[PDB]
Amino acid sequence: KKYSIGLAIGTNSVGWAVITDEYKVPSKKFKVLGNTDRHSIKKNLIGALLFDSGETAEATRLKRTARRRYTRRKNRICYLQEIFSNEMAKVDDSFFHRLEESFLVEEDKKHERHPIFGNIVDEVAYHEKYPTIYHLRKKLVDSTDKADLRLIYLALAHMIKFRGHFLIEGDLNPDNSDVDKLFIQLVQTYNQLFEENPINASGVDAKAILSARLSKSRRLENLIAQLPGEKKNGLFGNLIALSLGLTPNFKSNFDLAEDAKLQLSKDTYDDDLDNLLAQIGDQYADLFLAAKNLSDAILLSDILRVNTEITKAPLSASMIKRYDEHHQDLTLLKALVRQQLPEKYKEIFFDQSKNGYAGYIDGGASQEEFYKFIKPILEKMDGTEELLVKLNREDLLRKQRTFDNGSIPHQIHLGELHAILRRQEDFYPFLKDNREKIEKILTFRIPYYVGPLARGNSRFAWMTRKSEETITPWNFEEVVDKGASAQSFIERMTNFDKNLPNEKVLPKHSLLYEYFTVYNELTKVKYVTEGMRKPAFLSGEQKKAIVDLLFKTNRKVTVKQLKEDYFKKIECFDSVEISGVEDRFNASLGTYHDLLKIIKDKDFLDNEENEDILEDIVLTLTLFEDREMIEERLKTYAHLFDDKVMKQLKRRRYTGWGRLSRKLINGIRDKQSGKTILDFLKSDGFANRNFMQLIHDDSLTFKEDIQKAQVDSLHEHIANLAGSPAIKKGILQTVKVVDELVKVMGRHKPENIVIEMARKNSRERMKRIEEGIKELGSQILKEHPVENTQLQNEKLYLYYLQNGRDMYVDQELDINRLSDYDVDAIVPQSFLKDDSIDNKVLTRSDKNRGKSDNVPSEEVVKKMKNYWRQLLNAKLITQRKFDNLTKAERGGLSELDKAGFIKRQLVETRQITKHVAQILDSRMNTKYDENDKLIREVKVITLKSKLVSDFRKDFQFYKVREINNYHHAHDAYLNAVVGTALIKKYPKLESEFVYGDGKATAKYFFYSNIMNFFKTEITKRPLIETNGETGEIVWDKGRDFATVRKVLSMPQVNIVKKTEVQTGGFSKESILPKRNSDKLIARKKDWDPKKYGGFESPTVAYSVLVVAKVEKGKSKKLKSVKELLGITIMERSSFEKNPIDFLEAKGYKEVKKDLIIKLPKYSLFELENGRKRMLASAGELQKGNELALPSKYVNFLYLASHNEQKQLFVEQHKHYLDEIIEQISEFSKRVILADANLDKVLSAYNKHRDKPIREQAENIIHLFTLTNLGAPAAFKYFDTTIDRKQYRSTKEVLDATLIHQSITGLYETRIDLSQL
RNA sequence: AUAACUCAAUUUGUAAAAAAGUUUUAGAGCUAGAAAUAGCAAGUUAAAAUAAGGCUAGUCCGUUAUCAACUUGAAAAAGUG
DNA sequence: CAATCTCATTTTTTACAAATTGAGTTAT
DNA sequence: AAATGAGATTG
Ligand SMILES: [K+]
Ligand SMILES: [K+]
Ligand SMILES: [K+]
Ligand SMILES: [K+]
Ligand SMILES: [K+]
Ligand SMILES: [K+]
Ligand SMILES: [K+]
Ligand SMILES: [K+]
Ligand SMILES: [K+]
Ligand SMILES: [K+]
Ligand SMILES: [Mg+2]
Ligand SMILES: [Mg+2]
Repeated sequence: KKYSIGLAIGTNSVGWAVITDEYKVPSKKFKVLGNTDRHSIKKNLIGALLFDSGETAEATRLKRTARRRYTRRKNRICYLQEIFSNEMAKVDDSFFHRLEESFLVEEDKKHERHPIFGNIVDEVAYHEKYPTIYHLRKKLVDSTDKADLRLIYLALAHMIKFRGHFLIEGDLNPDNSDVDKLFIQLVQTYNQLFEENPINASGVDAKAILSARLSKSRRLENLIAQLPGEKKNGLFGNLIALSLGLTPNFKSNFDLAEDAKLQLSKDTYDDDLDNLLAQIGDQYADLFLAAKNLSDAILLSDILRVNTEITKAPLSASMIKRYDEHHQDLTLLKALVRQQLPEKYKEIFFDQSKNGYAGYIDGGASQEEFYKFIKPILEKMDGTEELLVKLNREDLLRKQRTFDNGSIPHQIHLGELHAILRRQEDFYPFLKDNREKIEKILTFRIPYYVGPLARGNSRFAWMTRKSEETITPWNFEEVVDKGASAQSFIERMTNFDKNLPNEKVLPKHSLLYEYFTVYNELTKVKYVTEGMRKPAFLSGEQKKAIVDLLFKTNRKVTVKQLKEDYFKKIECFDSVEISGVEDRFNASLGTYHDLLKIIKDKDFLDNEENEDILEDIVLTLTLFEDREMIEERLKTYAHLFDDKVMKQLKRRRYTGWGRLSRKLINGIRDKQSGKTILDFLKSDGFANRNFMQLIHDDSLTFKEDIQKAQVDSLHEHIANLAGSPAIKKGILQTVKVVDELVKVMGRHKPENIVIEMARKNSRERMKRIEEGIKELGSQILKEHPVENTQLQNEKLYLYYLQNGRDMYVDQELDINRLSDYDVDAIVPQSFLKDDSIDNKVLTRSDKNRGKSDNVPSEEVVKKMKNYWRQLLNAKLITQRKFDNLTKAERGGLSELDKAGFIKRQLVETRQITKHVAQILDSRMNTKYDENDKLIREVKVITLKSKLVSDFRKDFQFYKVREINNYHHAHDAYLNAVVGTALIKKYPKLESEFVYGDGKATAKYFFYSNIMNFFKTEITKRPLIETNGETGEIVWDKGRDFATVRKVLSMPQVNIVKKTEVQTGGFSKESILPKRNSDKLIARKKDWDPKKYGGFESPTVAYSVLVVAKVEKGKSKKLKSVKELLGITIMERSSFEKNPIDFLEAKGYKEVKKDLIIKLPKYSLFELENGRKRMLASAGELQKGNELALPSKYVNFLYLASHNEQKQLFVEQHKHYLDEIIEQISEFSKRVILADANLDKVLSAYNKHRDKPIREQAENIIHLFTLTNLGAPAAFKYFDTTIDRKQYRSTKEVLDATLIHQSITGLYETRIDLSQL
C-alpha cells in the first residue's frame, strides 16, 4: 500500500521499480489472459522498457524538399515544351513523344527508337557532329546558320534542366580578355601611390599564373614568386589575394590595431572597405578599384579555361576542351600501354570491375579511384610525363558531367541560353515573342521566404495569394503577395510577449529596445566619491547626460570613459568608484550609430517626432532580407532623405528579435504616474527601479495590467519540449509506465517518485582545423597531412587544434610522441565532470599546468595567454575553453566555486529533467487545500547518475551492461532506494532534490560527504541510521544491504521490448539492373523490373498470420495453410483498406478473417524450455531470452576486468571462469541453439586458459553478445572472430505461444497458436 | 528557482536551391568462322524516372512523431485483471 | 536446407526562428 | 556510421 517508484530514463530504455518501506520490491500475481494453460503468473515489480531510438525530422525534410525540386524541374521542361509545341508539330509530329518514351525498351515503344530525328542515318550523323551536348551548345551559340528546331530545343532544355546555382546576385558577363592589362593597371596605380618604391610589371604572365587550374593560394604564391623584394603577406600580396576571391587581412600593413579583412563576394565589402579607407585615407581607393577590376575578369577562370574572344560560350567551349584532351590522351595512353605494357591492356580497357578505364567509363569507378588505380601505371611507364601533370591537376581523362560542376553559376548557362535565342529568333518568330519567357524559366526561383505554392492543403505552406490564379514564373509577382508572405515567414516563428501574449516582440536592434536595455542597466549603476556618505543612484538628469554624451557618441561605453568623460569633466571628481557595471556597459545604442553613419543627421535621430518612422524602418530592415522589397517598403520615407542615403539604408539589414513588446516597454502606463516602463527607467527619483521591480511592484499598476492579459495534451506537450526527439521518446514512455504502475497498485499513488536521466562527424573536425590553420597561416597540414577519420583520435585532434604546440609550455610537440604526452582537464575532473574538447588540453606533461587542485596557475596564464588568444581568434578553442584557461588571473577557483561544482555533481540542473519532474508532479498532485495551495501527496525526486554509480562502487553492487539488460532495471531500483533514503535522512534537502515551490568550505565538505550515512566507518557511525528531529528509521546496515542484494539477484525481471510498426522508406533506394526475379519492385506501374530493373529489400511494416487455403499443382486443389505474410510499408494502405481482397490477390482463399493477427516487429513468442524469439520480420527472428547471471559472477567479472582485498577475491575464486562458461553453455544449448558458434567459443576459450585472468575475463565479456537479447551479432574472443547466426525461418513461431505484453510486461495475454 | 541584458557554444524545426549517382533506351562496332569463340576498333554524351503513387488537382501531399491484447471509439484516448 | 559472403544514395549552398548551456551585470 | 534485415552463392 505504501510504496515509491524508481525510474531510469534513457534514449533507448526506461527502467522502473517499486519499493516498500524497507526497500523491498513486492511480488504479485497477475491474471494471464488468452486461450492458454496458465490463468495467472507471479511477477516482481522491477523491470525495464526497451525501444528503438526516436528519430529527428531531418531526413524526412531532406527527402520532402528534394521531392519538390524534382517536380518543379519537370514543370520547367513542361513550360518549355508548351512554348515549342505548335511549331514543333510542323517539323516533327512525334518528337516530344519519343523523348518521353525514351526510357522504354523497343518492345514497348509507340514510335521509332531513335529519339532526336527518328532514323538511324540522321541519328548517327548527329553524334558524329556533336559527340557531346556541349558541342551542340557552342555551335548554336557561335554559328549564324538556321538550326533544326529540335536541336534548339535540346540545347535550351539541357540548360534549363541543369541551370547551375544562384549564390551570386546580379549578372555576370564573362571577360577573360583584359587580365594582362588589368593586372598591369593594378601594378600601375599601386606604383603611383607608392612612388618611393614600385613593383615591376616585368613581363610576368599574370593571365597564365592567375587563370591556371590550381587553388587561389597557389596562384598567389606563384605570382609573388615572380615579384622581387615583395612578400605574399605584404600590401600588394594581400591585394592579389582579394582579387582572387580570398579573404585577406590588411591591419598589419597599415599599423591598425583593428582587424581589416575584406572579401569581394561578401555583401559587406563596400562598408568594410569604407571603414578601412576612413582609417588609412581615401588616396588608397583606386588601389582597391584595380583589385576589383582585375577580380571581375578573373572571377570565373576556375570554370572557363578559355579565351572569351573566340566564343560566347566559354563554358561549353571549356567542356569541349575537356573532351578533346580526353580524346588525345586516351589515344596516347593506348599506344603507350601497347608498346610498354601489352599484357595489361586487357585489364585496363576491357574489364569493368578493375577500376581501369573500362571501370571508369562502364563500371562504378569514380574519377578518384580511376586516377588512384592508374597512378602507378603512368609513373611506371615512360613517355607519360605530361599525363602525370594532368593527373595532379585532376585534369587527366575528364568527363563533362562531374561532381565538381557545382561551382557553375546560373548566369553562365543563362548567357549561352540568351545567345542561342538571339541567333535563332531571326529565323523563328515564336522564339522572339517568347524570348522573355524562356529566359524566365531558367531564371525564376521561388523565394525561400514564400515557401510552397499551396492552396490550403499544405501543412508546410504560409504563402498568401494577391489574386486567385495559377502561379507561373511569369505572373508570380502579380499573383503572389510577396510582402505578406515574407512577413508570415518570420511571424509564424517569432515569439509573442509573454507578459502581453497578444503583442509581437520588438526587433532586437530596434532603437526603442536599445534605449530600454541601456537605461535598465544604467538605472542600477551606483557611484561614490570622498564627500558623500553612501553610494547613490543616478538621477534623471544624470542618466540623460550620460546617454547624450557617451552612449550617443561612443559605440561602446567603458567605465574608464564614465569616470573621465562624465564624472571628472562635468562633475570635477578626480576619483570615483563605480558599482553595477564592470569594465564597460553590456548594453549599447548600436542602431543609433548605424543610422547616424547612413543618414548623417543627428538631430533627426534625437527628434522624438521621428520615433515611429525610425521604429518602422528598423522593423522593415529586420523582417525582410530581400533588398528589392526593403526599398519598396522604405519608399514612403524617400522624401525625408536624399537618394544616396536611401541607397545605403537598403543595405542596412538586421536579424534577431527581442524578448518584450513595444506596448510593454512604452505603451502601458501606470494609472497613478502616467509614466511608461521606460519613463521609470529614465527617471524614478530616489528608488531607481529595475524592469523586474517595475513589473512586480504592487504600488504601481504594471503588474495587474500584465496579469489580466494571460491565457493541449500529454503528447503535444512532450513534443513541444526542447531537446532530442530520442530523449522525448523516453519521457513519454516514462509517464505511461508510471500510469500503469499506479493502476497495478490499486490506483494508490506513490509516496515518492525518484527519476534519473542519462546524458560523430570527422568532417566537421577536418573543417575546424582547415579553417583555423588557414586563418592561422600555419603549414602543419602541408607538413603533416591528415584525413578526417584520423581525427577521431583524441590526442591527434588536440595536437592540430593547438597548432602542434604544447598548451602550457610554449614548445612544439612531436606527432610521433603523442603516446608519451598527457591529456589534462583544464578545470580538474574532480570538480567538473566534463569529457569534451572544451575542457581538455594536450601538454607534454600534466605537471606543468601547476597545482592539481585548481585552474592552470598564474605563471602559465602569463606565458601562454597570447597564444591562447590566437587559437581563440582562429576558433581552435572556444571562449568557454579560453575563459577557463585564464581564470587563475581572476583568483582561479574560489572556495565558493569549488563547493558549487560538488553540489552540481549530485543536484540536477538540466532543464529537460526539470520538465519531466514537472510533468509527473502535475499529474500526481491535482488537489488544493483550504487555502487553495497545491497538496503535494507525491514527491518527485531527481538524482544525477553519480549517486547510484558511487553507491554501486562503494558497496560492490557492480554493474556490467553487456551481460543483459537487467542493469536498466537495477539502476531504477537503486535510484528509489537512495533517493528515498536521502530525503528520509535530510528532509531539509527537499528544496534541492524535490520538485515544487568560511561557509563555502562547510558547503564543500557537506555535499562532499553527504553519502556517508550509509557506511559504518568513514576514512564511525551507528549500525542503525535515523533522522534526528523525527527519530524515524532511514537505513539499517543490518538488514538493508542484504535486501538490495536479494533484489539485484532476482532471476526474473520484466525486460519488455516495445513492439513497433516499421515506417519510413519503402525499400532500399538503390536501383538494381534488370534481372529475372520476383524480388525486384517496379519503379513505375508499367516498368516490369525483368525489363527495367528496380528496387530490392522492401521493408516489412508488420507481419500478419494468415490461416487459409492455397491452390496447388496443375489441378489447383486447395491445401490448408498457416503462415506469416510480411506486409510491406508500400502495401500497407491497400491491405488495411480491404484485407480480404489484398490476401485474395496474393493467392490465399477462404481466409479466416477473425484469425488475422497483426504482428509488428519484435512480437514475442515462447517455445520449448522457456526459449523465446522476437519477430524481426516475416522471415527472420531475434533472440527473446535474457540470461540472468548470478551476482557473484557479475561482481567477479567486473573486478577481474579492471583494494588488495578485492584482488585476492579474483585469485581465490578464479574457478568462476569455467563456471561462467558453463552458465553460458547451458543457456546457449537451451535457447540460442547455435551449435557451431558455441563450439568455437568453447574451443577458443580452452586455448587461452594460459592467458592472464584479467584478459580472459575481459574477453568473456565479449562472449555475452552470443546470448544477448535481440539481433545476432559477431564478436571476438581474443583473435577468434565468431560470425553471427541469424534465424531466417519463422516456421516454428506458427505453433509457438504468442505473448501480448503491456508496457510493464506485468499483464500478459498468451495465445497458443495451435489453431488451424 | 525565476526575469531582462552581454558574449559564445550547441540543439531543434522550416523553406528555397545546386552538382553527382543509379536505372532503361539511343549513340549502325568491325573483320574473320557454321558455332561458341578470336583478334582489333570504341568509350567522355543525351532522354526519362528518382520513393509505387494520392485527391484535395495545388508548380500541393507521400520516409518525423504516436501504436500490446480484449471491450469502446473516426481518432486521441478511455474501460478491463 | 545451412553456411557463407555480400550490400546498404552522396554532397554542396542560401535564408530564418526557437531552446538550451554557461561564463558574466542587475533584479523578484 | 553502424548494424541488421536480405540477396545471392555455396556447401
Ligand atoms: K513499334
Ligand atoms: K565508373
Ligand atoms: K553521368
Ligand atoms: K561588462
Ligand atoms: K533582415
Ligand atoms: K528625396
Ligand atoms: K515511426
Ligand atoms: K523506423
Ligand atoms: K540548422
Ligand atoms: K507492448
Ligand atoms: Mg513523381
Ligand atoms: Mg546524370
